[PDB]
Amino acid sequence: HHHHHFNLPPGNYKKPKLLYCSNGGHFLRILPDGTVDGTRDRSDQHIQLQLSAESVGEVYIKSTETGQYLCMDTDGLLYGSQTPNEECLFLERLEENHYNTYISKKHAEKNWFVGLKKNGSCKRGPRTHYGQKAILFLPLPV
Repeated sequence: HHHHHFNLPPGNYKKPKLLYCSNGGHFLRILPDGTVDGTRDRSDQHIQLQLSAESVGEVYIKSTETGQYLCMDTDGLLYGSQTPNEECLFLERLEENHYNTYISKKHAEKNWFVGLKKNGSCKRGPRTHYGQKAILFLPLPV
């Protein structure tokens, strides 16, 4: 069944985290209106994320500030949703024995990842793939 590996990162979901991406040095953010992107401002109140498990390897990425869920639509674009749906689950995996990568479960077979461009804007599912800097995240303490 699995279309991807199962190397899992060290860590827990006990506390929220910040999802930092080295590509351009941004923190993934889920704005109030549902907008998803990144920002370099560590003080931003919409970058604090609480992850939680579903099945092993699966996570929900929720904004602690606004209760919103990260989702990826059928075109590969990320957005914030009020409640969970059939497109808010992601496969949390280790990558390069160090970073964390988030793959859209629903679109696992397409190799669609959560990613941030160098300019701070989100990547489109179809424009991401293994080996990109934009898909590498480091979960940091708030």
